[PDB]
Amino acid sequence: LNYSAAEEFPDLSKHNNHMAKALTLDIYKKLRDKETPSGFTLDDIIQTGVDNPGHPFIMTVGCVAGDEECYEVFKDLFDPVIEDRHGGYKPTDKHKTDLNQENLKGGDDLDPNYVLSSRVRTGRSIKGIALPPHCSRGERRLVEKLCIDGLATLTGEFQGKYYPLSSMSDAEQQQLIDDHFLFDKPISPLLLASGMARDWPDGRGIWHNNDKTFLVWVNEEDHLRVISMQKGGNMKEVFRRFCVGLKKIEDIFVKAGRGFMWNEHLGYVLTCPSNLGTGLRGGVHVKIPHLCKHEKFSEVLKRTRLQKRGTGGVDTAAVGSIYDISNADRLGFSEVEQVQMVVDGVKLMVEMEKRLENGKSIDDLMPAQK
Amino acid sequence: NKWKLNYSAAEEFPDLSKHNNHMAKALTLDIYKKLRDKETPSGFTLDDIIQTGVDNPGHPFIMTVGCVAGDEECYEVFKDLFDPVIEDRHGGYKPTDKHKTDLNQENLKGGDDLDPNYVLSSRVRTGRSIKGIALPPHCSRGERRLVEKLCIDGLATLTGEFQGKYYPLSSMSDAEQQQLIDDHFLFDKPISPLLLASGMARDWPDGRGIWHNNDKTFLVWVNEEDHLRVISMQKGGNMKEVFRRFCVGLKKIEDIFVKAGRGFMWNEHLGYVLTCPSNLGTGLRGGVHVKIPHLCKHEKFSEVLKRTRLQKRGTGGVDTAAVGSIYDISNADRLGFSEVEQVQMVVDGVKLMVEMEKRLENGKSIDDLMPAQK
Ligand SMILES: Nc1ncnc2c1ncn2[C@@H]1O[C@H](COP(=O)(O)OP(=O)(O)O)[C@@H](O)[C@H]1O
Ligand SMILES: Nc1ncnc2c1ncn2[C@@H]1O[C@H](COP(=O)(O)OP(=O)(O)O)[C@@H](O)[C@H]1O
Ligand SMILES: CN(CC(=O)O)C(N)N
Ligand SMILES: [Mg+2]
Ligand SMILES: [Mg+2]
Repeated sequence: LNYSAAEEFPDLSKHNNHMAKALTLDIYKKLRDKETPSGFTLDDIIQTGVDNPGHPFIMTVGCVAGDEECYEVFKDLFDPVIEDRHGGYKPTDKHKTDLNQENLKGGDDLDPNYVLSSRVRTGRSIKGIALPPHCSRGERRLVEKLCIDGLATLTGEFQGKYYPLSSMSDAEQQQLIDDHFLFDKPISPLLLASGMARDWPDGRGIWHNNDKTFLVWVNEEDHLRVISMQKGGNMKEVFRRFCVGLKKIEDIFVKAGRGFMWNEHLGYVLTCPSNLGTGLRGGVHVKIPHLCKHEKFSEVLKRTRLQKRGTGGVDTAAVGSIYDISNADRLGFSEVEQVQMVVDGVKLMVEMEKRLENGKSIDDLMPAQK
Repeated sequence: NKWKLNYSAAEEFPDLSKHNNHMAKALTLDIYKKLRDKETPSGFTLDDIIQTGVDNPGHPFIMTVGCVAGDEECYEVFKDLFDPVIEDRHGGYKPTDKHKTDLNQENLKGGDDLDPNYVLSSRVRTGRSIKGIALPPHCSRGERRLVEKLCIDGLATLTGEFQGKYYPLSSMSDAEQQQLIDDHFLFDKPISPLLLASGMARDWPDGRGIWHNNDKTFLVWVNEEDHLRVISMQKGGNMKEVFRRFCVGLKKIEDIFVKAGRGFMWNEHLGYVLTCPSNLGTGLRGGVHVKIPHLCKHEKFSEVLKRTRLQKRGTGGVDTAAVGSIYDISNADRLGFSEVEQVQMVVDGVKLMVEMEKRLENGKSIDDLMPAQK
């Protein structure tokens, strides 16, 4: 620290990123000497943002949390970043958590002729343990054990087994990856620069019930990545299992003195500020050859508050007209609200694909902006 | 460290069961237990040191060290780990041994003859660290910028054959950068698994750059794997001319920094201190790009390499494969010999490999040419 704040201030002149848009010399001056209980610092928080400039078109977050205290100790940086990334979400705003699956209306009849799969995923962090960008091998192992012992008490349809990555051949791994069940080794320079790939494979693995309809990714982007999924369109069932399983897992952890990080302002606390509130991304793999090329496709996603992406075959990668359409919201909307927008929006897109196949217009179906 | 202290040495001890790297061969639980709570004046810890070796269990083309130093004192404070690592990687260099420099080109015998039909290029490089500034795996942006400043000012005073300009990576277009890379002058994109896992890629390209003369025969990499990497190179096999330019420019550089009150990290035992333990001592890696279609496929290629103490790398550097049968052959050990003795080894070994390729072209035996393990 024999160097001034200005001498140590990152060169962000060519950066396109939330962290870069928020950070100023004053904030750096005031916070560069602070640290969280686990020793995480502002430099640690912004490192990924300094290394990954991102692109003008897409705006990346550019910063991560190394532990729970980061969001309070470095609020001068996270607050404006969160506000900007989350659409105006203010430090005083509160986030509503709703995991009551009975509040969802319909969603069990999505067209199986267009909707090949349905999936609802979220992330969780364990109180008292540093997050992936900063967690020690010991901490990571602690989380792993907690899941192993905790999940081993799940019964019935939630009866399952844990497979540490170290127990799977590179071949078995690829198969699990190809079938959309398992996460691969991080490659994203955004991820790698945060330090979350450390000691990789150690402490990582996957737990899943026998039917592989309920899964828990262990120590990948976050402490826990809980997933519920099936082929088809009953999203209702998917969410149902999601909520029931989630609650079973929370009850066990809470009982073990290790609960999930949460607060009334950010909801569930996770590594990346973009995934705060709910750690939820509910979506379907759907075939929309006509719609994906319709001039209005971009406007419908915006109005339905949905997002698109790519994983082409429910098996195969980058083929066909099979898209991954999911909710865009994270914080400010409740789990039920997000999955409800997925159900409604996906149902409308299907209704649109069909019209487009018949060469008819879709102006008739254009939703209103949500 | 106070936070990890909440966990036992065993809970934090890395699983190196499937690892190959010098760090893994040496690191024991006892050593981890005793050093896990230490730190250097700049804040570097045992975990920081070994991180690259825990992340990188192997390497596609060579045997790696698997640890790095974040500052000068790492080698002393974490002696228990670096000492056997150093003895393993450099053959048998003992912690009680002392390093000796020789920069005097005159002591180099021959080497101005390399069969130009086989040796496409000759190069001699070394690294230097600046006293009082943390090493790349751990340096702050302010520290990195101070190194760049010292280099710009310091190197700007060279003249004539060494007159040069400094080009910061940020002043270079992506195309200019890749040209410099394709031409083997500039360090590659930050892609080396070591550079990445050790934290040496932080804030890239901020503070990085290359300085060189108009002829591009004498260059200095600024802030890459080390503060400075001083290079001398040219197409062809006149290994002696390369080394002369090497010693002369380097000696000049060292005097300029000394005069500016900036000296380089040096100790009686490890010689020149650099990031990777493999680069300590002379920090010199002298070699050539040679075309050995036959020998490289011969079942005794690896053995010839070991007996001669030479290391093979790809045509585009340690992180690449050999292309068009063109291998980067250089001295593999840097502690235990001087720059003259090491450069003499590449010279002798390469001539012998040429002679070896000639045998094989004629379908001859090379068994008689296999020298005793030096
Ligand atoms: N609706 C879905 N149905 C089946 N598999 C899916 C679905 N959505 C995502 N996946 C799979 O999950 C894996 C991770 O995809 P990715 O976009 O990173 O997802 P996430 O961020 O939600 O974890 C991939 O194998 C992907 O194909
Ligand atoms: N003998 C040589 N002649 C020309 N270029 C070389 C030679 N040896 C190595 N290089 C080049 O130097 C660059 C750095 O390669 P690397 O293995 O990382 O070396 P170093 O040990 O100097 O860091 C590469 O572009 C490589 O092709
Ligand atoms: C390839 N290296 C040696 C090693 O990894 O052992 C470098 N760059 N220090
Ligand atoms: Mg993912
Ligand atoms: Mg190199």
